[PDB]
Amino acid sequence: GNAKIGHPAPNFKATAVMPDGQFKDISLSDYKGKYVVFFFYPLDFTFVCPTEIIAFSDRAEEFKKLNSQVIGASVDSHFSHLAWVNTPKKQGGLGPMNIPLVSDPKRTIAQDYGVLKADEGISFRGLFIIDDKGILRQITVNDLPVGRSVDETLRLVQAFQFTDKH
Amino acid sequence: GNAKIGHPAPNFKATAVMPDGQFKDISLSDYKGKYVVFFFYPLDFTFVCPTEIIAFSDRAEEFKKLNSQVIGASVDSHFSHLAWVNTPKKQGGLGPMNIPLVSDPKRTIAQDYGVLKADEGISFRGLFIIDDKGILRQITVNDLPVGRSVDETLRLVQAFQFTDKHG
Ligand SMILES: *C[C@@H](NC(=O)C(=C)NC(=O)c1csc(-c2cccnc2)n1)C(=O)OC
Repeated sequence: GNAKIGHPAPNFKATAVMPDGQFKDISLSDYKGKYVVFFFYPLDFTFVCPTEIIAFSDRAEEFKKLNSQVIGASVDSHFSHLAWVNTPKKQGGLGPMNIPLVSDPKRTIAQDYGVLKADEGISFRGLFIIDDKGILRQITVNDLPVGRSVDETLRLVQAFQFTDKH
Repeated sequence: GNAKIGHPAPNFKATAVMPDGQFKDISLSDYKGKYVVFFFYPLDFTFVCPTEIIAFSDRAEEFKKLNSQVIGASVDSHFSHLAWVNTPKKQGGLGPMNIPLVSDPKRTIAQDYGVLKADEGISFRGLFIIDDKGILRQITVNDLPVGRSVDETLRLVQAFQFTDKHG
């Protein structure tokens, strides 16, 4: 893709399901002034590590204290995202989210981030840390079966912010 | 570069400084049959998170229990690697190593792994997890100032091994 450490992170404009439960078209450039953790997950309604999304959401406060924004994304439609959020966790849904979920139905954001699994038209489990100036600082890509750690992501964000203070 | 999840990891043949302190030419394909953690660090004698190298070395036993091999690499010469190893830790050295350190002086391995900082001729802090069949499972790339966690790396290796055995 076009994701390079130390270069501007690839911009995107996309329909997201926002924390209030409404659709909104958002761009990554809207979040300039804040650290962004931008992560991909393969499919809505997946039985494979859906709880990572819930964990990022549940621990949003810890990212807020770091003046950082968390954004999830998959190739599913904004309507799929909404359905999943409107499904209670007791029934296997996400429930209400503290983070926006981006829809990448053209697969072009995944392609720009270099995380498209082309033979399936879904994203790998990519995660990217972008600084407050929009510069890409960290690339994480897991094969489909293994999820991400919120603790590791918080460590990375802190460490980048600490080293920025120098 | 050519590192793609679900595809054979780019092979390399390179001079390493081995744990016994001797040079040896090794290939990544030598390690088929084991999980490999292959990581890059920018420069020998760096003041920026050199301790991660020592941590991977000190905790080699935990990687052994996972039947996994850890290999470090930088663009510096094998001679530089050994000098750093032979520098006492209290003087800013690595001390004795339980892992091989690969030399990538042509910058071709860094380039193959997509972690060459072209404007500088050093590698970013890349880390790669390759399975026992040689297939790349995980890509990690940090900008220069931020190091890697051994605990996170162990989590990933074991998790990939567990999910290999059972969906
Ligand atoms: C969805 C969830 N899946 C797994 O964690 C999985 C298959 N994990 C493991 O096999 C595993 C081995 S050791 C380990 C661990 C995690 C956290 C703390 N200590 C050990 N997990 C996932 O990956 O979401 C994070």
